[PDB]
Amino acid sequence: VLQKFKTKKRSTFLTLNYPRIEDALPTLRDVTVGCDAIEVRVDYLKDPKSSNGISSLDFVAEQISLLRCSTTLPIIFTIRTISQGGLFPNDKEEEAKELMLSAMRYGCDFVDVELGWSSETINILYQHKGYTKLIMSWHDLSGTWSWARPHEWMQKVELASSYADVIKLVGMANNLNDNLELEEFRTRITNSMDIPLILFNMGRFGQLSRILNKFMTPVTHPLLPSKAAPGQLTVKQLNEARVLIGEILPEKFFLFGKPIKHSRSPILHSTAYELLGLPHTYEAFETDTVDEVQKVLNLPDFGGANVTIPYKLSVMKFMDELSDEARFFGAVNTIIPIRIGDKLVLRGDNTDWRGIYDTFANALDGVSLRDTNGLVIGAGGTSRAAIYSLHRLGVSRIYLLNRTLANSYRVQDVFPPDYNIHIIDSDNIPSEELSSVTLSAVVSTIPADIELPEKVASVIKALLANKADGGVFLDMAYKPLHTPLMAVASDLEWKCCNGLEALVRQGLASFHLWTGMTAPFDAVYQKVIE
Repeated sequence: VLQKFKTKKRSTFLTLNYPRIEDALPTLRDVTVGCDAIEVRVDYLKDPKSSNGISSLDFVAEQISLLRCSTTLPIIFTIRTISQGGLFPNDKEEEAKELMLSAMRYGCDFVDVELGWSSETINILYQHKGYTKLIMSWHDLSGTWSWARPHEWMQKVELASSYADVIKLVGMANNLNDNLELEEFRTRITNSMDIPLILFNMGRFGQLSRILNKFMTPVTHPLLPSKAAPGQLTVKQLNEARVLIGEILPEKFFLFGKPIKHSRSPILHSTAYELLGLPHTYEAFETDTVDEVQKVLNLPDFGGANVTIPYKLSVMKFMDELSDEARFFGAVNTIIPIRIGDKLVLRGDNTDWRGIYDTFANALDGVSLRDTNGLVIGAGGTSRAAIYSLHRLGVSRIYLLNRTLANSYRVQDVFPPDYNIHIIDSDNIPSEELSSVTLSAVVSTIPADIELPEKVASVIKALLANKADGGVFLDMAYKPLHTPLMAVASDLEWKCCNGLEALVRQGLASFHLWTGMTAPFDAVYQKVIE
């Protein structure tokens, strides 16, 4: 989790500072865009039952879990005190310690531990850390601790190094020169030590240093009630700034295939750049052979490319590496360039399955699919991704339905014997086993412009009746937009998703693999459908 962040070029995290996590939930998917983690500023939370001024353990815990049910992002648990720029009283160390211990007990990924707390308390928190990583932090609100002559900073590093998984040092900038002295300091300390370091100056004058701090920079978003500290930037602003100073360079992205004339992938990715402050372009590049794409892959400014029909298999030729999924499904839709130095390495990945997986992940709310029953309909390439996706989400019985047994068997035999696949024969229908089968997830991968034979439709109708609360139906076709089966399902009260949603989320996964950043589904979807 930290190792992920360390080998990543640039990480950021959101300073979530609502008074209640309930207030965050409606727009949470928009405000976390581009972030690798979420800091819950515990000092900003307001407990309705308090009367001593401190959030109770029960409350803070209800809040933290409420958030964990709405996002998979790692969490940073931060109690920031008054003299470090937050709201938590400095005199109340025992109450802070109690809170931080609790956070480690329910598996927060990180805890911010201020170097103003007693060494007794710091040690006790260190002794109980478990898997939680400690961020040892100090903030110089005075702006008097020089980075060029850093006696007081080095005392703090000394104290922190006994305990730290990460060290966070934040100055207050009086002028440009303070940001420059800070970079000198960054170079010197980083040579002499290998605990990872968050390092910048707050203040409007400090903004350069935030931009240059690559590892775990805090960011905010316009919908949050306030900045956590002076000079703080949004993700959009942060990228915009990094582009303007020459840190992030413009990159050309592409779509290979034929016909691609009418692909809406360029609008999808164009929109994503615009919402994240990135300077990239994305272009359809239709070719008659696959071999004509090789000169594109070698452009000095090539940032990646999607691959659609008929080149998902024939392009694999040019890859040096494959992701597990690309190898397993024997197909590439996402080409990722990696400059290890002056060597180009091309990595093929496949996000087609992510269209399925990520759609369910978002459509489910609280509902976990661990130990539930699913149904996949169809036997093409997409059905295989659907089976993998349902399995990966924890479905313990994956029902598989087709016109013929041989079709279902071909698909089944890709996976091992204990992959929870249970084939249904539409001829010899085992009605009594199926009567008691309550489904939580369904995926149709078959064509929508053809009405089915009424011996298969009959079975689909019957199974869809038996439905778990919050159960989700997904149709992978978008032609028509509202399909025959979707109607059947919707009348039976299923939460329904369409193939355009999945297509959009495939693209977004590709975008994340390229830029290191997520993009918001809603606004990107609104421009694709236009």
